[PDB]
Amino acid sequence: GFVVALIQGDGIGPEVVSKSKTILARLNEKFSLPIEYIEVEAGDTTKNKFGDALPKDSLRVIEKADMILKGPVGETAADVVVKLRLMYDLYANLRPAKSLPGLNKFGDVDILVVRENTEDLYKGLEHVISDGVTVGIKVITRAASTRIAQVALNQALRRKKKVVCVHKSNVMRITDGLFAESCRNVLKGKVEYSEMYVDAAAANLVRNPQAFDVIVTENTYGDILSDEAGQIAGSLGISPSANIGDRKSLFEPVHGAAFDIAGKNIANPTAFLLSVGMMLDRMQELSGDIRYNNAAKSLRDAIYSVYSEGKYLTPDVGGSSTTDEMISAIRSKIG
Amino acid sequence: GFVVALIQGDGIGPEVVSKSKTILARLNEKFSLPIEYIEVEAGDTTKNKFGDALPKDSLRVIEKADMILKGPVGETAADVVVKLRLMYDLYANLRPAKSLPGLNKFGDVDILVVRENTEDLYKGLEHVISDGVTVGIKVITRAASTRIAQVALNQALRRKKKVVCVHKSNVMRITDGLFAESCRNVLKGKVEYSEMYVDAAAANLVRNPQAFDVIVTENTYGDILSDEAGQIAGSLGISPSANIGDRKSLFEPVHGAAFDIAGKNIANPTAFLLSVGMMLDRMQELSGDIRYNNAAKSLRDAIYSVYSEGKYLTPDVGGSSTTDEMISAIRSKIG
Amino acid sequence: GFVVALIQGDGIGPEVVSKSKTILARLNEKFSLPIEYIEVEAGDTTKNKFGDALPKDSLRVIEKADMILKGPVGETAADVVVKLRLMYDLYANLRPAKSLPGLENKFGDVDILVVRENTEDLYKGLEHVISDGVTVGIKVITRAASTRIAQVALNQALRRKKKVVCVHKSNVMRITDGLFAESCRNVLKGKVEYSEMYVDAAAANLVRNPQAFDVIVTENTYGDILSDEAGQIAGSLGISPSANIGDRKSLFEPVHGAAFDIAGKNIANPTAFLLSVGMMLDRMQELSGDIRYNNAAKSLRDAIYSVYSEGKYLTPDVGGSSTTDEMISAIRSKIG
Amino acid sequence: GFVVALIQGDGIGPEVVSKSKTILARLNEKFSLPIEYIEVEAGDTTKNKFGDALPKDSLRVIEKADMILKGPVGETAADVVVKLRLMYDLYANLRPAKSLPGLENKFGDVDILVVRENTEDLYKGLEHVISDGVTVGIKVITRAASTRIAQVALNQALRRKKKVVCVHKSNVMRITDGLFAESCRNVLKGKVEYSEMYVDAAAANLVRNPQAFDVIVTENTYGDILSDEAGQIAGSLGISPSANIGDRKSLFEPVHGAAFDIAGKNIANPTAFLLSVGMMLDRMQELSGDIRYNNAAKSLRDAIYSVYSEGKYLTPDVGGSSTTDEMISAIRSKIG
Ligand SMILES: CC(C)[C@H](C(=O)O)[C@@H](O)C(=O)O
Ligand SMILES: CC(C)[C@H](C(=O)O)[C@@H](O)C(=O)O
Ligand SMILES: CC(C)[C@H](C(=O)O)[C@@H](O)C(=O)O
Ligand SMILES: CC(C)[C@H](C(=O)O)[C@@H](O)C(=O)O
Ligand SMILES: [Mg+2]
Ligand SMILES: [Mg+2]
Ligand SMILES: [Mg+2]
Ligand SMILES: [Mg+2]
Repeated sequence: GFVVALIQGDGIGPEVVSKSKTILARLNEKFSLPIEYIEVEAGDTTKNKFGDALPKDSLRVIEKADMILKGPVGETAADVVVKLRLMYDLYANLRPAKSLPGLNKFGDVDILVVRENTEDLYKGLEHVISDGVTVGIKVITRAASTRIAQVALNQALRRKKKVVCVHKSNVMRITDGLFAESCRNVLKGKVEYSEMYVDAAAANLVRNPQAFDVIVTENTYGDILSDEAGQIAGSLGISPSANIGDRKSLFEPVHGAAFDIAGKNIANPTAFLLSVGMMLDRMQELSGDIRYNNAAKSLRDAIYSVYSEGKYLTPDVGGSSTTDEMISAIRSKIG
Repeated sequence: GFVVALIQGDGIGPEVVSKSKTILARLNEKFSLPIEYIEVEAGDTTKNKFGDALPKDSLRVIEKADMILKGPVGETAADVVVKLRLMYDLYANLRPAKSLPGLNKFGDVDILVVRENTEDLYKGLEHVISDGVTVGIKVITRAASTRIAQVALNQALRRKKKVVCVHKSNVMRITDGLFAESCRNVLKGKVEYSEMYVDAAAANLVRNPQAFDVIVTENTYGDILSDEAGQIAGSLGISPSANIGDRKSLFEPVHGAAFDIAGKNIANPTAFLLSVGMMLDRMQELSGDIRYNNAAKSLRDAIYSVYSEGKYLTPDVGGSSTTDEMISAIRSKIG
Repeated sequence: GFVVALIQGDGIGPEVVSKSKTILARLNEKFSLPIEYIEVEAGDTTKNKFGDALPKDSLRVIEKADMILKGPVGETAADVVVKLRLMYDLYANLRPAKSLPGLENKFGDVDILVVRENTEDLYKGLEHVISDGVTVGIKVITRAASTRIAQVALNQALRRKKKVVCVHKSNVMRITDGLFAESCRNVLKGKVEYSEMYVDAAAANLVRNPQAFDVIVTENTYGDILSDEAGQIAGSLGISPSANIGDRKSLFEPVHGAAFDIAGKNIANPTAFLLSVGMMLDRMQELSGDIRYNNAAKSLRDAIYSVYSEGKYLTPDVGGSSTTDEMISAIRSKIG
Repeated sequence: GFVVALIQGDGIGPEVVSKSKTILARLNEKFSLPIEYIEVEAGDTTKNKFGDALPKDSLRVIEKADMILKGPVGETAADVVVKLRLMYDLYANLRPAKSLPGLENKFGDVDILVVRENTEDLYKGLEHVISDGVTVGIKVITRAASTRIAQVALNQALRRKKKVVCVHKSNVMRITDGLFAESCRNVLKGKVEYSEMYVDAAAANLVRNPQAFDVIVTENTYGDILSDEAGQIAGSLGISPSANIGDRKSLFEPVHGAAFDIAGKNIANPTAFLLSVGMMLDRMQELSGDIRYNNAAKSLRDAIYSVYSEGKYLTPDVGGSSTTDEMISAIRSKIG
């Protein structure tokens, strides 16, 4: 079985996670899933109580858990999710941007961004050098570039066998140059391979998103391209994520805390529920138990039906229903 | 009068610049413009002849000139345009993304990106630290952040008095934090002001580009957002640029060398010609002579008519005509 | 008036500081000095009792104070001294290396002043692990800082033998050390007898002929090393003061450590602390403009030299058989 | 067999190197050493004639060579020596500071070896202007490099008095200097008599009691400074050799400069160059496995010590009245 650290987060995190809990419990029962969810404290409110956004007590629980499942965190998000990615070396950030039926703005969209998740500018090596002068250290390593490119190969083998490596090695000759070279060395000759500058990737996503299968890129570039790709697919409200390392993993929506709609019962739970889908997939592949696959298919079929029918969709995906209405619709289709 | 260093560049640069020359000469004559164009050597081919992509001889001419007007450069572009931005402190990169009539994909679009053009990761402070380990120094300074925010204020005063500062200060607390703080200090209270993380900017550009007036941001973020905004407006083939410093300025398309269509007479000259339009505007504001304004209006009216009529457009903007056909159409409407 | 945070510190720190108070009081009495000494806690003992080497209340008093006067700190010395240097931009570290009369010493009488940039170089702790087994540190050299320290070197040299050597390694560090050297040049050339020396050559040349040097101006790390070398050469390391001068704040301390070995035996030599009180009084003249701090510093320094010159009431480390207390009385008697 | 790029250099470099060739030949003859010496150009004179301090042809020969044997270089010393160090990862800098018989010297007989990490710290020149008046440099400390240098310190100490001091400033540079010290610990503890000393305390303690030290292991900058200090203390700076050891390549040179002052007068002391030939022969034993390089190095070193011991044919800098040429003949006669 699995122990899952469940972090609710801030803004819409609590309402989306707590309402979605009814579906997690229904899957546990219907498919006899040996998964224990333990709620753990992290984020902006947590920082007010403990003085730390990610306190020792929470770390103690997470260290014990197998996996982390979380809603968005607010202003302290770097002290929560970035700290976790670093400390557990959750080096592969997998973000599928996939259209659901009965949405546009771009028709059929299915793009996977594979984002390097541990280096680049994300380790906080920043300093005030002098009055009004600041510096940050960007870090690119062969080790980290090679392993992310390996993840991109594995993913692309399961899709259309096509990968574009996105970087800016024309300007960043040494750092991005090493990244591209490492990617080239793992990928070229095993999949259809190409390279594209990040600025031209941003434009090409808009011009022709159906030209893209797998995108492999660095931390900050992946942050940016995954948001763009997510919106293109139709909404950040439908965009899930897996942060996968060697020993642990973390599952979460791409979207933020959305403080301006918090408490209003219109947040889309789909990104979170799809992240649960990716969690269950991995539970299957680790356990060798088909029940997690059955629960994953029930979940996804349910969401896909709700979208296909199109009566209980939140405003962000073109509907007029509440988070509650959406959750009940999905729940009744399970399972 | 003005002396203009004219750099043709690589890929489609030569054909677009040399064909456009007929319009530059026609404006000089029709409006009695005292502008001398001097052709100077820069880029990939230039590097083969001299050993330097931007040789001393070219620098000698540029130092003498008032302004630089250029086509795209290929693989050595960082040794050409980045070297020029740095050495002349051309600190404001102004990129208007504006729809022309009779294009979509997004209807009416009019967004100005104001991109800081001298620091961030663009100064090439990169090193191999150790076997397989590389580092780059990102630089953000108050001085540079303040002056770009001043340019964004001036531009926004001429438009809808609305500015969004785009950064990633949730993760880059010190560098991006200083950037945002400097922007806040110049802008807030003088224009409608807000702040947005770069990832959410990328998504919001797609979701609702008409919500944006002026975007002020750092070097790399601006590189990325200006390409996305340009495509949204309809094509990188229509996206001009001004690089403005205290003593000199440089005008150029946002797009690259486009080697795969070089020599095929289908490149869109509009981005370059619109960059000439921005050059002439500035000549007016420096000289106090209305003739440059008359030439600028003739040029823009001509291009706008060609687009509005819609018979002589290149493939990138939905037509089927050649670069030649487009140039002759614009030329005959001048002036 | 001035307020002075008086830090007793660790090891011999408390005995030296507290036994010297009677000299502080004498000076205030004889020269009508409006100085208030407020006791502030810092160091290893403070950390054990309060949980911090510099607890909140200590920082509170330090803020209000104009100057800090301290004894040695133990294992938390870096935590205390460095934080204070950076917090209050105490940019000039003044390290005199001067023989006293007539002490046994291998090199004869040496008189050298190291002027050490005290806020940048590698002391800002801008360090990280960037990868498994790879660390990096950021050395910072600025024009403003290098210019400031050279101006200080100018004033000290003019007061001495008009001779400054700028010490660096700009043959290898072309940009950082090159900016330091250039800033020293621009301040010093044409106003003093100026020269430059590579740091490795300086270390050899101090040994070879220490009598050739007057003032050395250099960076944070090079200065840490050359101060101690010059100090040992002069035979004065256990005896010599130091000053860390900032615009709004200054810190004065002996260069010697806590010497836990001899704590409690009533023999610690108070000379270094007392000369650092001498440097404090010099800085009080400058900020206040008044002559009484000068007369006081000269009285103090005269008294000290005379007890070393007569030989009858010295502690054992400088060739005597008296207690700290007996040495202090003798010094105290010669004041006013 | 070995190929040695023989660099004559500048100032006294050419006279010392070329007059020593007859000793190179003697050694090859007497001990059947398959060594080929190929003359390679580098330095100030080379730059003036060819446009580069290390021209293409020089780099071509250096590549093919197993070892570099050089005299001093002038103003281009950093351009030459540093490039070579980084290019060929000559990671161990061996700097002996040893008195010779029986030279006048202030501190008596000293025998100290500095083992200096020779490829990282601040010597990679990772420096820039980041803003008007603000420069930055990147100090790099790696586990691999620090471990390598400690292993070298182990072998040298075992050959000597089994005593190593690791010198650093980890109280201030907690991460870079902390990794260096930790790597030295992990190699050395339990195999030698190990201790650590702060770099400023080391500079003072070398002066105070140089007889206490056997081997010092430290970083690139600290080593540059302490080598020269220790060298002056021993009275051996003009006399002492150095080695820069890499896996595929090694460089041997005197520590003394070009001494343009005395070039052409037939008096330059060839001892430093000749002992660096001694260190070259030690390294040739290790790579080849054969004993003849050892017998040769001992013959050389015996010959040198004996001419210093008899006093009749020494150059003027070490208290004699002979020419370089006369000193070389005397040395040459005692070989084989
Ligand atoms: C909230 C923020 C720290 C995070 C990131 O920057 O990675 C978010 O934007 C994401 O994409 O997961
Ligand atoms: C060609 C490249 C150096 C340049 C940049 O990165 O700025 C280009 O992408 C641009 O946007 O002007
Ligand atoms: C204790 C240490 C941090 C301090 C320094 O490095 O300056 C000391 O060595 C000194 O010389 O004041
Ligand atoms: C000349 C210089 C680059 C070199 C060094 O700094 O190591 C020299 O001082 C030395 O000790 O070999
Ligand atoms: Mg994001
Ligand atoms: Mg671009
Ligand atoms: Mg010190
Ligand atoms: Mg040296």
